[PDB]
Amino acid sequence: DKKYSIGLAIGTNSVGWAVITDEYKVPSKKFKVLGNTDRHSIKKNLIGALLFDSGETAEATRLKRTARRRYTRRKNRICYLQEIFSNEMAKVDDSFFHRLEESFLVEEDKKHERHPIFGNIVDEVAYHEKYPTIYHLRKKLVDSTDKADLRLIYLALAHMIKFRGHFLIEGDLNPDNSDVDKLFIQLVQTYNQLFEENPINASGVDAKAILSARLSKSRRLENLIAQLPGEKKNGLFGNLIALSLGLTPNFKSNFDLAEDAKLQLSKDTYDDDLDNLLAQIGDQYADLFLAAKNLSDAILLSDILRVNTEITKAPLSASMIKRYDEHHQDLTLLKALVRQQLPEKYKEIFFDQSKNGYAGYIDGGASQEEFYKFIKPILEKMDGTEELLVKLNREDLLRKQRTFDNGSIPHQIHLGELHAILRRQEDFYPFLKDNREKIEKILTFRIPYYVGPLARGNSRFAWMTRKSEETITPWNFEEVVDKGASAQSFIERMTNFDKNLPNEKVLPKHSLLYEYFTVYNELTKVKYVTEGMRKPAFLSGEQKKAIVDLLFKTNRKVTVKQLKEDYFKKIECFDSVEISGVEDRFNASLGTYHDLLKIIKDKDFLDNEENEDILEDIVLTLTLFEDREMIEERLKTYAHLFDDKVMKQLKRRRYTGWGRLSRKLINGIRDKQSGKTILDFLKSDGFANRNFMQLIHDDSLTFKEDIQKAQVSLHEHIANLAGSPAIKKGILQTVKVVDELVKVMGRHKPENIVIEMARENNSRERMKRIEEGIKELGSQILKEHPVENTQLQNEKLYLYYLQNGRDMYVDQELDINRLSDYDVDAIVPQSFLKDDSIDNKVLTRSDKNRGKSDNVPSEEVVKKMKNYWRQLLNAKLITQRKFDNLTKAERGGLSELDKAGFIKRQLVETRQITKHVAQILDSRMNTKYDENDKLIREVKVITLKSKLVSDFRKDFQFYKVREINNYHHAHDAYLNAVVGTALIKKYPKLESEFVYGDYVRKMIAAKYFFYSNIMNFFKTEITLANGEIRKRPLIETNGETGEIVWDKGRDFATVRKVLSMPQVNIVKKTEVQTGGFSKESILPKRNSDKLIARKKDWDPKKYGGFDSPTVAYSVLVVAKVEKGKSKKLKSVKELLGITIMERSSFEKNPIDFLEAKGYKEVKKDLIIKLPKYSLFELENGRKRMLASAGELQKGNELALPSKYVNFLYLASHYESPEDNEQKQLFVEQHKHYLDEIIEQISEFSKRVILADANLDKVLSAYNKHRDKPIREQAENIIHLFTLTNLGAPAAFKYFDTTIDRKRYTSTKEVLDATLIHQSITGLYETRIDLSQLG
RNA sequence: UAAAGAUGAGACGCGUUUUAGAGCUAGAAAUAGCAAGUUAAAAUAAGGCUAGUCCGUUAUCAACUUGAAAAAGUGGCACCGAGUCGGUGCUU
DNA sequence: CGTGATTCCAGCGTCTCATCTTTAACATAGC
DNA sequence: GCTATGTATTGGAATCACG
Repeated sequence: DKKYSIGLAIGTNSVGWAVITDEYKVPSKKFKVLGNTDRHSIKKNLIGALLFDSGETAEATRLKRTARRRYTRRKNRICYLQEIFSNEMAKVDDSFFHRLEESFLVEEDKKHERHPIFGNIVDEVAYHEKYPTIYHLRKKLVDSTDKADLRLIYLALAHMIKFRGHFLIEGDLNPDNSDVDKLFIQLVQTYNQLFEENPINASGVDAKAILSARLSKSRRLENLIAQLPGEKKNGLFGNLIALSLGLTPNFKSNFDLAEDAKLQLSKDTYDDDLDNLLAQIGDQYADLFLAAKNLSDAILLSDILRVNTEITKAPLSASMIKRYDEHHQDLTLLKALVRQQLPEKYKEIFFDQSKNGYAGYIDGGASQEEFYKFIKPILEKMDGTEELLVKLNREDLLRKQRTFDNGSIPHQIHLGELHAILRRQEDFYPFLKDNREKIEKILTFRIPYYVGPLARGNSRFAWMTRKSEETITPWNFEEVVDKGASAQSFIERMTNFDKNLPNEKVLPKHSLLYEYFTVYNELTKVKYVTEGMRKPAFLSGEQKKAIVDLLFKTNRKVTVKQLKEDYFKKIECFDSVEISGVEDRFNASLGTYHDLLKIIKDKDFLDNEENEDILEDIVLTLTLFEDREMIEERLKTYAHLFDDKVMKQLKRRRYTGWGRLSRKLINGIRDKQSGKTILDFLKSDGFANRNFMQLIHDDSLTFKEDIQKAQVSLHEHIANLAGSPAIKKGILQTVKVVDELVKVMGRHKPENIVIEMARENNSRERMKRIEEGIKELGSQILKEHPVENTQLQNEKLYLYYLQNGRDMYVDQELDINRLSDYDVDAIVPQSFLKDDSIDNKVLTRSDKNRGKSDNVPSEEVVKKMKNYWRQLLNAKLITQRKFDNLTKAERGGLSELDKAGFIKRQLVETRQITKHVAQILDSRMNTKYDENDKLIREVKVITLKSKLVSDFRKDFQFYKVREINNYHHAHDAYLNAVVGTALIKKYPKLESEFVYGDYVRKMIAAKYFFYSNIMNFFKTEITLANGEIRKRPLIETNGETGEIVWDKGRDFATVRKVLSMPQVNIVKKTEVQTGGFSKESILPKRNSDKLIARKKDWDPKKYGGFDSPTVAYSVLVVAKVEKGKSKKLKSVKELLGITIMERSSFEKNPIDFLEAKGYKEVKKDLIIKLPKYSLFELENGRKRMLASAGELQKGNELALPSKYVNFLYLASHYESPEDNEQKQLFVEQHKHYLDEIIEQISEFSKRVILADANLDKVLSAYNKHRDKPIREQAENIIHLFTLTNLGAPAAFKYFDTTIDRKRYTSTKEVLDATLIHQSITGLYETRIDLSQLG
């Protein structure tokens, strides 16, 4: 057997895989072809890629699910309201509800009168004349005292309930308090009365304009403060203003309180905070705060409500009616003015729904902003239009009642209006008086966020716990739903379990046991050194307890100085003690212990072990719940131990956070032999003082064995990872591909598996930085030389501006016209730390001025330019790291340790997702753990970063073009494999740095090299950074092993051949499409069969419906249809589109479903399921992917020669002046070959694309633009590559000529082609001849 | 310490559809002129049964055999070349 | 009267709460 | 070496020449 290696390149939409044997050669194997075709064996290379649509997050699905729940709950609310009115409405109008329900149906299908409200034309007309809108009805019901018809009352209540506004404000809003300035004046007067020593000059300041401005709270606060020179934003009055605005002012400083007096009116805990303030400073401020609350209410009412408050107690309805009347007046005036001045546009405005005029604004589809945009020039053109212009500038012209900005309306307004209506009308209807509370509750009822859906054990999102088996109506919500259990579950279901005990549940972060464990763990490794002690010794259990009692149980923080003084000097009488393992202060502290001591004021209660659980039950209670009512209810069980003041303090106290170790891992499990737990061992470990890591990793203790036993699905193991769903899908596909490849090679696991993951996915900032630096320095470079943001994208110009137009190495300036001859050099050479960022770059006239380029710039340059670099640093032109790198010469230069660190940086992978992937592959591939409890590393999972491979490609001219074809994924995978294998062969000792598993200074000059480069040995010629070009040995081999790792005379040629291989296994992952049934937009009624009904009885021919259904998978059916008038059973073979809506119906019984669509005598066994991207080979190598039931996609790749790819990369500058000149010469030489690329494209188009018109247009445009510069033509050809790229057709633009996408909207040809079932890797293929069917 | 993404829950405002919002005048009528325009009901993935204030757009999936289904199993090697893979040699 | 070419188009915008992760900053232990 | 501890794209539908 030939031992091989697998390289993989993971990405969002692609997974590249490659198999390499020795000499970095891709094997070519013959694979059997199943099916009924004639082929029996096909040659396939062992490199390819898998293509799939990127994974989608569940965010859209979560939004849709929440929307469905909201709609169901709204409908249930309406049903409850109707049930309240059942008997009375039935007595009044028997079929009023029935008419309301069938209002959507056409008159032909209505079972009652077409007029819903009254059931007759006359009364409906009279009502609509009396009340133009529902708001008029609401205002009338609120104000008028005469008895009204029950139907109007029901309509008003239904309109209030169905649309109730947000709940972002809790408590009572008091809409009558709408005095924007009068309340402000009263607040100022009260403050002055309380603070007569410090009056506030409120004269000359408009409270209304400043506070009701359509601006941010901070901006309006600053504007208010600016008119008060004697008051600041952080002052007591300023903090009151901030509280009124809804901010979070800090009253601790103003009232000199120790407690952080953070109060916000929006929070429901505001009242409790006010009570807390009613116990420290006094009650004299309480009315003051009340006034601020009223002021805040006015501010909230300022923007939403614009109407007088004395006229009525329904300000919302009054404001809506005022807006409606303004709309009527403005419409009348606009019509008059248009008729008077511009009669020709009148029909355009008031009759053209298709335009953005008034007709389209009302009857058609047009937003308010669109209408304003369309009408503003018209208004400007006319004369006598001033009020309309003023309103348009105010966005208050011809406004509707139902606008997009109605979401600011609090539910308190609607609740107050409903309460007023019920009070007015209860004297005429007894049931309204009897059920007023029920209706108010229905309006105000919300399901708490911690309760979740009110399911009964049939949802994967539910966690509610019930108290009785009944229906959870909003009136008995507390009696049924167990608030405590449900709230506890809501938090517990989302917390992580213990890593060592996956079944157990983690402890809260502030648990007393947790803090004790941390403190003891930190104290175990504490040593103390005195004069009389020969050797430092660990602290005994008694000593640890004494120290904890003296320091940890007496001070919030314990310092090293406190430990040395308060214990050794005080108790042990030690005048000189040195502590090891701790610096500065101790991180561990008994914060919860001291907090509880402060609150309950009973140290002995805390010190009692019997209270431990109780104490825990307190701390957990302070973490699970955020609602203070829940906290109080939970703590009521233990309210007997502590006074009511202590209970109130506990309710006020609330901290959050969770630890990472469960209680059983601390005090649950006990060692079998010793009878001690983890905590017991920590409190007394003899003299070794083994800590937690030592306790759980001790092979002489049962703890490790218990952890291993307790610690005992690939899809589930991947779904629990941390990352985007697309990357997770890529990882799963990569694992499946690896399994398939291992099965391919005769079930021989490879020696190495290299993994590289591509990636997860500024001019203004540079301008700002340059301006800040120039203003700090005060130079004149910017003033004399203007620079655009786009021009700053060039590295040379940005570096020139950063260096104040001066050389960074020599005390001299630079010229813009000389930038072409200037050089860019790295402070740390690329052969030590590969950095391409600004922090490690320098613009200099010549590199020879830097001194010894092999090392850090010479100390002479540092002595020359230290002051200049410091001045640049002070202006933020350069960073501290860059300054240190420039001044590293005086700090010992580039030491060997620095080179080792740079090698580590170049080798390690920062991202943890790659680590998780490597761990998963190591676990799956390796299952041989020896008797010594160590896994035998038969398979070496290696990890690599894209930068190294990209540098390799860009250094050895192995260029890539992303748009040419999809072979670049497979080529990247192959290069990853090659580089990983070569690196692990040449530097095996570096495995630990970049190979997952468990297995430095000696490396730098068994010394590997003196430089920090690790990929440099591939270079045939190496530059000594001083122009001393030398050569490495032709055959690179590891010195110790002697095994050849690089054959420059063969490896380069082999790589060139591999990248030039025409056949590459490019496979599109066939996947059944899923999601929404069709486009969610509702179409108006049309006489077309493409419409989809929105309901079972709603014929699309009348009510419209959806269109554009999404096809999950097509089905190739061979059957017969009633062809012609004679109903001749002609055999038919055609693709039928199975929509997502019909998927369940078809899968339940295919025969009946296919018969229902007109197909007869269906062959059950001949049914062939074709998901999206199913592959067809028609003839002459033309392959097509079945995008849908009626559309095809290009499926062939263009195997462009490597020379053309290199020329395209160089000419277009897709990403050493002599090298650049030689590259330009090659670009000119292959420009002679430019027409060959177009010829190849045309040949491929004729062979496989069959797009005659587009090809002719491309040729004509190319012939026209032959005179264009070479680089522009190269870029345009790169764009032209979109014509032949695999996947869906897409339009492109060759210079100024736009070529549209050619669509293959006929699937008749594939019916006689060869269907291909490609495996996950595509090596195992199943060709089926469809022409043999039927 | 600060910042981002993933997941879940509770809520809003719209938006979009059919109907109700008697259009009038004259003109055979088609068609011209004039009036009016803001709102409301219902639905907001068909729907399903486990009938709940439940669930219905995530994730997963080449073909064949077995396995409910999760899952398992089903396919020679070496060499010479290379237009999407061919040809040669040993066993079959 | 089928058929290739050409055109337009797709629901959206907030708010609150909780839990995880991850990235950018460090010290302390271990196996 | 590694684990813990704390600080747009594109398929559908329509429409349009159009032989």
